[PDB]
Amino acid sequence: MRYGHFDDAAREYVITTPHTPYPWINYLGSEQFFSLLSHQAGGYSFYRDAKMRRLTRYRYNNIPADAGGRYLYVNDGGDVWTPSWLPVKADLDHFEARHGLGYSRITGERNGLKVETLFFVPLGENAEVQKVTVTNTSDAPKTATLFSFVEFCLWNAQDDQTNYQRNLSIGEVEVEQDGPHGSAIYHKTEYRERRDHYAVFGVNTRADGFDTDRDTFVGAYNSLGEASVPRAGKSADSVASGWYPIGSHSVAVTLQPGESRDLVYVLGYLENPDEEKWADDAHQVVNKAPAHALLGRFATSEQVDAALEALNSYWTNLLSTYSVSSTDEKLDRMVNIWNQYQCMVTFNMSRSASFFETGIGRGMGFRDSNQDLLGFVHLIPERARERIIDIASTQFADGSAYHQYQPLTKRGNNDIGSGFNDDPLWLIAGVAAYIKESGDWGILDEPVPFDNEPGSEVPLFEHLTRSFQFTVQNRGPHGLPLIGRADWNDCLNLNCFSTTPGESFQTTENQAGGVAESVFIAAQFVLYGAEYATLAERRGLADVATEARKYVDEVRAAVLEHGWDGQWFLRAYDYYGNPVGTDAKPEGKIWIEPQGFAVMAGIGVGEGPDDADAPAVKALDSVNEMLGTPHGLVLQYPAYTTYQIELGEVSTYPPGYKENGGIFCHNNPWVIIAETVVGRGAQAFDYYKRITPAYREDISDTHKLEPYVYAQMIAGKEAVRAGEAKNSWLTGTAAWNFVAVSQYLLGVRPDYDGLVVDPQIGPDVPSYTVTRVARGATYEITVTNSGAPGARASLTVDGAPVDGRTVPYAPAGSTVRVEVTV
Amino acid sequence: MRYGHFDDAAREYVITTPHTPYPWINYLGSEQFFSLLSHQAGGYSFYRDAKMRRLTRYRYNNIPADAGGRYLYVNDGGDVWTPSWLPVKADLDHFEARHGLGYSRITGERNGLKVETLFFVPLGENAEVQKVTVTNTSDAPKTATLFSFVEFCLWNAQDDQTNYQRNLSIGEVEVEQDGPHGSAIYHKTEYRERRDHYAVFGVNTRADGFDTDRDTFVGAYNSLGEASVPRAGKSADSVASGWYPIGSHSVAVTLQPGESRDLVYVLGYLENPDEEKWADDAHQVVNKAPAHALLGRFATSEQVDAALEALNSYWTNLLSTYSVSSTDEKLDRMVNIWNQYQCMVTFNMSRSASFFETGIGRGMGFRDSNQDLLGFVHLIPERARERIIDIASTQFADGSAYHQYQPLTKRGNNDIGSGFNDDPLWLIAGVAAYIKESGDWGILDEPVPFDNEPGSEVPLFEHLTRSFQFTVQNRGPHGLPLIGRADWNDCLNLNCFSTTPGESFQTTENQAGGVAESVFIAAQFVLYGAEYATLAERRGLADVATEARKYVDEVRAAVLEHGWDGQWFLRAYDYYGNPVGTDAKPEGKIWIEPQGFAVMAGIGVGEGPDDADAPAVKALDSVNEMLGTPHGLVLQYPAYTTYQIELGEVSTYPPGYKENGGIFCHNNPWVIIAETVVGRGAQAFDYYKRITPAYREDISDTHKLEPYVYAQMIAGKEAVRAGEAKNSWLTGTAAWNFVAVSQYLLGVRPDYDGLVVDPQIGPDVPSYTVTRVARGATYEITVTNSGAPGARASLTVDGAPVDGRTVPYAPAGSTVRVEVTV
Ligand SMILES: OC[C@H]1O[C@@H](O)[C@H](O)[C@@H](O)[C@@H]1O
Ligand SMILES: OC[C@H]1O[C@@H](O)[C@H](O)[C@@H](O)[C@@H]1O
Repeated sequence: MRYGHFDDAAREYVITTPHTPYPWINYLGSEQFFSLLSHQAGGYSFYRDAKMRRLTRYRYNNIPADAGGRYLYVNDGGDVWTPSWLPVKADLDHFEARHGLGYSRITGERNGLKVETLFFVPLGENAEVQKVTVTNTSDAPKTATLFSFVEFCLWNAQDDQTNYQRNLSIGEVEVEQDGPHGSAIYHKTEYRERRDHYAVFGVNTRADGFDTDRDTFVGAYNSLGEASVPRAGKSADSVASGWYPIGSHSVAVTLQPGESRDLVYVLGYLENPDEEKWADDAHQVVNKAPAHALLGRFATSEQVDAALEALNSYWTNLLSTYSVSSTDEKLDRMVNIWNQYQCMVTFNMSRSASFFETGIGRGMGFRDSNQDLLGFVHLIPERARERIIDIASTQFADGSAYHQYQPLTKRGNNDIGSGFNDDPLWLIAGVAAYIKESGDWGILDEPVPFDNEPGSEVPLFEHLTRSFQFTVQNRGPHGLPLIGRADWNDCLNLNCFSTTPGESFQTTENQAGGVAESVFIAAQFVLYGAEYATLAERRGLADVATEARKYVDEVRAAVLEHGWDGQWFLRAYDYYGNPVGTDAKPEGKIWIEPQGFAVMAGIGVGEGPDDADAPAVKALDSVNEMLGTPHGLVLQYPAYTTYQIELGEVSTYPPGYKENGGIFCHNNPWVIIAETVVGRGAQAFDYYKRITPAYREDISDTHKLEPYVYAQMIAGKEAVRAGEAKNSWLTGTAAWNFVAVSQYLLGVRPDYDGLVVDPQIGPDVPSYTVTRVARGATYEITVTNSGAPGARASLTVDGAPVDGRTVPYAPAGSTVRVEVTV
Repeated sequence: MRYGHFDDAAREYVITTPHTPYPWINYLGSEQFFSLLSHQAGGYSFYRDAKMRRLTRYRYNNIPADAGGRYLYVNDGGDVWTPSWLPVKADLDHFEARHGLGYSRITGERNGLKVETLFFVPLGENAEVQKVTVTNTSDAPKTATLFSFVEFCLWNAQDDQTNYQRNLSIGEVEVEQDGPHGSAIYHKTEYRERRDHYAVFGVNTRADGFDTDRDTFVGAYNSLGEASVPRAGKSADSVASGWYPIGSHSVAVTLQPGESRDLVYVLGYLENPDEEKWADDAHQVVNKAPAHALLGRFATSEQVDAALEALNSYWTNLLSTYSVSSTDEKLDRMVNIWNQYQCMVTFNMSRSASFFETGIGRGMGFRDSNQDLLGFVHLIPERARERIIDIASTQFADGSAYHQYQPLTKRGNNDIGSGFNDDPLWLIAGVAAYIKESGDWGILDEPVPFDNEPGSEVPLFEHLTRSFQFTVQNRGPHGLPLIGRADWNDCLNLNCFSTTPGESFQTTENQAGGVAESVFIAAQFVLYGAEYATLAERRGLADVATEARKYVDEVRAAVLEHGWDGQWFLRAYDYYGNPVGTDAKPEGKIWIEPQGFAVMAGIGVGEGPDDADAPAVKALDSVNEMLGTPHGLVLQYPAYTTYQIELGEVSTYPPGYKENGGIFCHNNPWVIIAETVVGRGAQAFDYYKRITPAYREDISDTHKLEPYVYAQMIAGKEAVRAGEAKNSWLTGTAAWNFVAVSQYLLGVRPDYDGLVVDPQIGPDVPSYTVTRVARGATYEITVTNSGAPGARASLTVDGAPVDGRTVPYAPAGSTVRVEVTV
């Protein structure tokens, strides 16, 4: 069952019904202002920080879901309906929602009146613009009144939802019916005090009426679907004083058959210099200069169209760096559009706000943002550069770091815990990926502070040495890295032993002592420790590099000597020194993380894919057999059926969900990459298809969430809801799958001095061409792939055969034609 | 004007329409299990802690408000309606909601079927019981199917509302259609791990069907008012797996004309010893022993009725300590029932959970629980004693204390601030009130630790000396106590100077240095410092006592010399030594707190009510003129119209609301008491009536909130919403108003060595009789009041005239009859 389809030419997903399995959203904005917009106009907007500067209010777990957003009530001769269907739910003759890149169009038609709304955040603007087109599709004149509606949030989302004892008395607004370009409403709660910002909601026409008080607009005992004002046919011109401020304007229109009318609405975030906050000496009236300027830039449809066109050009440019043309339109669709679009979203949102993440406790994750860089560096390297600096600035002198930082202030916090020992290494991963992509070796010289300490700056490279040394100086009795709070797996807390209900394992105090070690961090250290060594060598630090490689060899040696269970890699050693993830236990016999990451590091790789005796092959074979399901690879097997106190949060989840038997998509690409490493491209591509959006669209009724983006987890084989996803959009799954498909499956990956072309995708993709812009040059890579296992590519460049699979970077401005034969 | 009426004989408030200005609630329970229940069945229940053990989910700021609670969908031939009106909102032939003491009855009738529901929490039980009576009021036999409904909360309310990324995968339940006494549903989320508790929702009959998944019961795209299952007329027998667990049973009923049937539903909280949690070896089935037992205790209507009568006898007994019979039934109503009922609620709830306080951040405030004791000690002295010990156990060795403590752990925390210099003295206030009431001097010897520290125990009296000494050693340049973070007024933050938005003035770090002083703490010290001295004198500490009264003398002198502005007392001195609350400033000229408290402490009192030269009189006259309004006395005048950086949070509220010009009811009783001290009983009684429920019932459309309980704040004179209240139920206004009316207006107040009878209520109550049980004896106080200004009483006890107004305590079991002439 499907509820829409992909429109590749328009780079949009077309949702053809309001009746989807779950609200399907799009993200508007790619700079500092963002909007979560569902196919039913639901959601909210915020500036830089979803917790601290949320413009509008949204209710998670509402009944029904997603009943609240940007609505346009249409009163046609007494009949009231909304084109987004919800909240009124009046029968519509036609409905369609198109989610595009940075914009969405939602159209609803009922009884001869069609209303189309274009939603988007213009480039360079901290605002959400709506271009509404009302068309009389009947054969007779029509007169209707349109009521816009948005519910404001009191900036601090957390305060908004919990501190009514105070905030029900602070709501303040200003009303400007006769502004320079039309009518506008100003939400200025706390502007009288510490806030130098306010929100504006206006329309490019002089409104017939307005409303700023929710209770008056909606009416007592009524839901948004039964709003009194629209039903009455006229605004109540309410002026709020506390309680719930809203933005609403009414506009009556008369249209002859076939005639249409445009209306442009703007929801904007404005700021004023402290000395320019007030229009009056008494400091009672807000200075509207920036608001009047904003409304002026979108006073006409022509201005809107120009901005939309600029946005389209912006995306065409971003997507011009990596593209592919093959015989698989689902693959191409993901690689050329959707996976890259999603990587921009994760780069901006981290794991903070979606229709699952509430935009409160989570900011920008240290681990999360570093990994997102992996799939974002080719898009806008200059912004990836700044992000690296912001991230490394929240790192501590000893190498450890804040697990996340507040988006608004860029300062780290422990709101979701601290002491995650896998964090430090991810910084090296990010910098390495960035340097391979840009060749910007100078970034290593950038002065970077520790915990934003003015005057504590040291070269970025020094930060990497702190990260590297942290792991070296924190290994257990087996020579494996100590796990600490937890490694990549947030629920593997071996230093917890909590018996206190309700207290988060993520933040709860941990027990000192013990010998808990992580096999995953060991693999992570081997993989990224090598990159550090390489970076140190290029920097002229020969001894440091030599030393670094010694440690790397020691750790990998430990994995093979103390991290092997027999047919797969061990997961870790608990607080007691006992093995975790061994066949010796009845549950949690094999964990996926080390299997994929150890092989990615090259640990246990043998003669070839046919070497059934190489550890890597045995491990991946165990992964296939024990963790495989038609929906992807489950985290571990069997899932824990009883609380295992020495393991922490993991066993608290019912079997088959999240970290306990759920398909945690984020780690699937590691197995995909591992498979290409051992030379089994066919299997790697297989795993890729099981979890990729375009391939799962045909089972939308099972996946349930957005069919155009990856989700964090799909219920596993042990779950009653097997195959059903949760936590869509914000997940490292996007960055990692893009790395997997673009760099390992399609095989085009940037290295320090050359571009590697190493296809390993199997026989399902026999021929394809990748256009890759790297270091200012364009590489047209034509591939003829037999897909034979173990078969590696041979190259020919500009007519002449070359040695190996690394094409040294050609000078900027050139076009290199690489002919690849696998 | 009115939406119901008081029913004194039944001790209930009868709401005669579902269309009230705002949801009006009642609190069920008085021990460890509590329920918030609106007149539309909205609300939720929790065990001991509203944040960590919430059984059911409730949405604050929902659209519409209060859409969610204990519903019973009646399907009669396809027509579906709910007796609580919401959420279906079907036209009812009859509707009524009676809120009583620890129970409520909601009745709705539609098309021949009347459904009455009795809600209550039985004594000694951790459960909410519903006794439903369905009656066929037609002349023909009828049939219908009733669907019960309750939405579970995942215990941790904070996590429930924000951590969906995790909790949408942990919801777990168990269904038992064929139990020992009927059908039962079990909500056992996280019982699998650290929780030793689960909830049960059962009915005393074998249900036809059930539902545990919200989405299935309600249906996609539907609100609770459009629930699919009830409309279909058949349960879907859903078994939840994550998402949203609910409790619902379908019961088919058949009734002959005039016939009725009872159904008993139970929502219970159960715990099992760790070693008896499971019924199976595999640990997958919860041990239902305690649940079965509970359900058995409420399997019949007879058991419910017996429990209700025990509850009634319980309240009759509690209300037998202080009673009054006068010519004013509104006064009697408040004194005899409602004010005392509310004091029991505030004692249990503090300021944690109401339809305004969200039951998340606020626990049990030090200052709040000490003041609540003032109006609760006569009800259950043993519990008051226990509360004092728990409270003082969260005090630090230097006198200061945790501003509040978590109800479940009784451990302090800084979640809402710390370092409020008025907190310490409230401990003395609470103990003094308890000693005077009980005569239990032994409590002073009770060993109490500091911050719950093992081995730190010292006698409770020492705790009081630490409080007393903290103020003496923390005075500023004028000899007035330093204010610190703030005094009683949480918004007077003189050491804040915050320019950073979002940051709560309550938690933000204050600046060191400065000489900020509080005139309020000065008056508080003079008042309770004297009480401390008396306690010391009784313990034989002439040394300690003598010095103590000297300090009181010094501070008293300081107030008159440095805290007098000319026509009223100064409020404070800011960080730079600048006066606050002076006529020299344009705004915030006079603040109410010091006026009432200074006079209560006897500061500035002269020759009588007409001594125009007395500071106390000048101050009170100023209060009347500048702060008086028909709805009570505003905190200060005029309100601040611009942000005063050096004053903290106070000026951030728009004029007329909360601490900035609002009527903060809590401090009105201080002026009421002050007026009785000065001898102006008529004016004191006037103020009492302006803010008291029974007197404001006639303007319910203006007060908006519950007409039977005090609220924290009523919009003041400068607010466009003047007269409208917010934050009902949970406020110290209840305890202080009871003190004022019972001890100073009516004049019956316990003293250390006797019961003082000092009426001072004015001419509006010419005669009344108070029945007071004190120290085991019953005092029948017959008062003949002239109400003459300044006129105070002369007493005759048991046919023998006496001198003064203090009747020494008669032996227990006695009945003394005191004739009072005023
Ligand atoms: O933290 C609790 C405090 O919050 C402040 O915002 C309010 O003005 C006070 O009335 C309240 O006591
Ligand atoms: O702090 C966020 C973490 O919360 C845990 O409960 C979840 O299992 C993790 O997947 C998540 O990363």
